[PDB]
Amino acid sequence: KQAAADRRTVEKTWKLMDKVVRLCQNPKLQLKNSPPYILDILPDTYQHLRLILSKYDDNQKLAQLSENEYFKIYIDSLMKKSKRAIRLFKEGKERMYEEQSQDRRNLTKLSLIFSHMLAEIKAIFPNGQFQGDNFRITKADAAEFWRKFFGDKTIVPWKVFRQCLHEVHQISSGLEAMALKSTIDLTCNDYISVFEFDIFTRLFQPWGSILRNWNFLAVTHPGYMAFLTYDEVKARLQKYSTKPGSYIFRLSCTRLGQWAIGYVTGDGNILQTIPHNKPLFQALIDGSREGFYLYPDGRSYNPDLTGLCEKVTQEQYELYCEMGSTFQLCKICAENDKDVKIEPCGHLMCTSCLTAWQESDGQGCPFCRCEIKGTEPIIVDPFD
Ligand SMILES: C[C@H](c1cnn(C)c1)n1cc(C(F)(F)F)cc(-c2cccc([C@]3(c4nncn4C)C[C@@H](C)C3)c2)c1=O
Ligand code: NA
Ligand SMILES: [Zn+2]
Ligand SMILES: [Zn+2]
Repeated sequence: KQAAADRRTVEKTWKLMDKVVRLCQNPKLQLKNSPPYILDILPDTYQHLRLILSKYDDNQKLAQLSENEYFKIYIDSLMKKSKRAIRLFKEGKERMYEEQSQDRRNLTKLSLIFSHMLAEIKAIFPNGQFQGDNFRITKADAAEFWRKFFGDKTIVPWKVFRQCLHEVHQISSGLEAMALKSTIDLTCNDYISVFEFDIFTRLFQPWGSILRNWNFLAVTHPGYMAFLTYDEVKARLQKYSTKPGSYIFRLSCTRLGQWAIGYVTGDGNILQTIPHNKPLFQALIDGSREGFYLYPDGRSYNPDLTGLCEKVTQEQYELYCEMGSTFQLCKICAENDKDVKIEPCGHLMCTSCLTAWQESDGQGCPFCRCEIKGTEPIIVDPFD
């Protein structure tokens, strides 16, 4: 339950973003001017919020804006993420100045979130005006699914989204659902907006086999680099410059919904291409046949992707989840947050799953089977 996004609440988020910008302006951070660049994103987020307030220019327009379901979630999420970034610097202390620390890794996770939030608000409020009900999902087959299960909703909880997705494309496990949440819930707010749904379905189209496409292109493909920057992708392929056909593919934080495929040419150069509005596996199979994409990340083995034209381990889902912000979510159900701690082992889950386990005569802890000596209610943050 979020509070009304009135002017006072929007202004609180500006002040919090201003503290995050100042913390990030510290030269001891040695912060790269490379995407997602939080020092450009936060001022741009403030300017978009100003543009929205300029369109809802009277008390009755402001009232309509304050109770808009998506806007309430957006303002509440912006506030929480800004507060989280402030907390990260506070606890991180000197670890924020070490480029390889978990604290700095968490700042990168927040910078990605702020970038995705900015792209989302610009798509949902283009030119400051709410167009969530008139938002056009790019792929028609994906759009039909959204309309079937969610009607004209601009945003739905992850819990509801995942249950409805499972009706069409089966999710085989709790770790698979956790990996999928970190892929679709780009804003890390436990909701799926029509914009996040559009991004996911563009990236892993065609809809008819979307989870198979995602599992094989992102979860287990050696060429997949997530939002790794262009400079890092070029530097990574530089070690394979004498092996033409070595290639990697990445998601672009400035061009959400598009892939960029970097590759080594016959003359040792590293070039890139942005495939059109088509399946990434199609561009990869075509490129394999024409001799352009042969060695994913320089590896001799290029996975056969032709199966997608007409098996993932729990360990593979676990490693994929590291980059996400899902540590606070119960691993058994992947739909409720962890709210109970088992003693003495210390494992965490939601009470609903612990109750189901206890009522099944499950021996000890569901994870380690150690005797449950007691429990304690707890609240978990993704960075614990
Ligand atoms: C590599 C790239 C990057 C960005 N800047 N730099 C220098 C490197 N990166 C780095 C981080 C981290 F942890 F903060 F470092 C987190 C992500 C990241 C965060 C959330 C979701 C994901 C996806 C993902 N891809 N593989 C696993 N996940 C979970 C891609 C999305 C659709 C789901 C990636 C990421 O992409
Ligand atoms: Na989200
Ligand atoms: Zn649970
Ligand atoms: Zn345990």
